[PDB]
Amino acid sequence: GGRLSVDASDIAEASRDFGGVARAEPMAVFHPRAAGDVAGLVGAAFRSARGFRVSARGHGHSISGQAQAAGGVVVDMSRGAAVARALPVHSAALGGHYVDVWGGELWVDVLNWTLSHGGLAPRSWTDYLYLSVGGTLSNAGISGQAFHHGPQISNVYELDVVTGKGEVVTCSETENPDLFFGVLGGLGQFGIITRARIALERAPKRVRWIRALYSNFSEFTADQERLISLGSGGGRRFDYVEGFVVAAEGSSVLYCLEVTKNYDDETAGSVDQDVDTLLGELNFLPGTVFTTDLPYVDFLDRVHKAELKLRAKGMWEVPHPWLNLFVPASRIADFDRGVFRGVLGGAGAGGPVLIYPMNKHKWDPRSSAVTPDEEVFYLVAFLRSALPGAPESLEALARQNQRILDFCAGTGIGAKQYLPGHKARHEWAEHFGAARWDRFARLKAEFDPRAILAAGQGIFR
Ligand SMILES: *Cc1cc2c(cc1C)nc1c(=O)[nH]c(=O)nc-1n2C[C@H](O)[C@H](O)[C@H](O)COP(=O)(O)OP(=O)(O)OC[C@H]1O[C@@H](n2cnc3c(N)ncnc32)[C@H](O)[C@@H]1O
Ligand SMILES: NC(=O)c1ccc(OC(F)(F)F)cc1NC(=O)Nc1cc(Cl)cc(Cl)c1
Repeated sequence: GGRLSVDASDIAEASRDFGGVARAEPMAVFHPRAAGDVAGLVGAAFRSARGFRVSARGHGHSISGQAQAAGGVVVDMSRGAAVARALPVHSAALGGHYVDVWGGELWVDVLNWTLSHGGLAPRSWTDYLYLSVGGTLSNAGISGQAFHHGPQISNVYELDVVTGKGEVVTCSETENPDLFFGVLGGLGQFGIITRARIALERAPKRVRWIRALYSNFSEFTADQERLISLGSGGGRRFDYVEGFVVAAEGSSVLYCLEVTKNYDDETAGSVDQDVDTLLGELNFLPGTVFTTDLPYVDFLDRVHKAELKLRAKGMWEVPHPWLNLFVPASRIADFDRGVFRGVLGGAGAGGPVLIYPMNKHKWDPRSSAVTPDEEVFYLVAFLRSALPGAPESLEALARQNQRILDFCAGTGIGAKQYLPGHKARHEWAEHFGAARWDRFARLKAEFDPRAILAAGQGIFR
């Protein structure tokens, strides 16, 4: 059903990622038509003498070759129009809607499909929609909704997985749960997601998108932490909570609180009051509230608009040495002094520095995802890009990232890397901890004994 390609453009694409650093080339690119084709190719790798590497590629948004299969085969999971798509379904047993999507589908295409078929949409997002479903579900998938709905791995009912033995398995909390929870946040280690059954809600029509400035980090974090505790026994709450660190030019640094209030035709009459009520309880700098009103799709697609402006300036295809950390809330204050003011004090081509807290209880502890041992933790995202055609810019950013990691290590901050870029066995053991490493290695022994899948992650050999 599927086809092997040796087209130089296909090989070049499969040999690179958004990070722009790791460049391991495969022998060929496989374009599947359906799940059985993926099963066939993985089956052949498993049965082969050498046991060649097989990695699925979503949209290639990896930072450090996580989707590369050195001298093996990259499965181009991007099918898209040609194949039939499942319509959203309502279930009286689940008390809501779901949709079956191909593992290679992009979230932007999923959104467009569910909106045009019942005005439905997933409840938990990423900031960027040009990512595959299989790709984000292999990590966590987080944005401003995760504090309330949990990550995208907490909003999936079932999967079809092609294991490292080329077997197709349907799994959920009730059927083959070890494979289901193993795959979720599993870094592609136990199989290729060919189908994901995504939870849906009735989509809002519009968004009231707010930004407010803070000079005091203690007031900023206290407000972020109070906002993510809202929504217990009904109660007024924002639908999205993010934040970012800003340089004063163009205190020494400012913190931007970013919130949204989702609304439709029924709630349009109470949106202005709900926003004013929630904002009154906050301690942002007076006269720094910036408001926008726009369609739900336009809000969710905001980062794609930033991308088009970057492509127009030749600033998109540059190295992206992006570092993502999960920081226990008990150590966030020290993080500001030492990193935002310390390491970063005094940015290459520039880029955002995201910061926002999440609730651990919205993350299922049975999944493979690694979070800090604290109820409240922050994502701290260093999304700074190198200058185009300037290798020294990438080196300076890489030294800054190592200084941030050294700062966390040296002060005993129990931070965990999100999209971990570890490569040494002792680094992976430390990342997971004894209990989780033991569950991870056992799942690997069972579902990918020859370590065929997602070898670019550099965990097993
Ligand atoms: C580039 C980027 C990434 C990004 C983002 C914005 C941009 C500009 N915003 C994010 C956000 O707000 N929140 C978040 O949680 N992540 C965000 N990211 C990072 C993104 O999630 C990751 O890059 C992730 O890898 C998904 O991207 P993509 O779909 O392109 O996947 P990949 O890089 O090719 O593959 C990643 C790993 O997973 C394995 N893989 C790929 N597809 C599958 C399937 N179907 N089944 C199993 N494993 C799969 C790859 O082999 C690799 O190990
Ligand atoms: N405001 C944003 O949100 C954003 C803006 C610009 C942008 O720069 C780009 F235009 F170049 F794309 C990227 C953004 N956001 C993310 O990229 N978010 C993210 C990325 C990873 Cl790798 C992990 C996690 Cl958790 C979040």
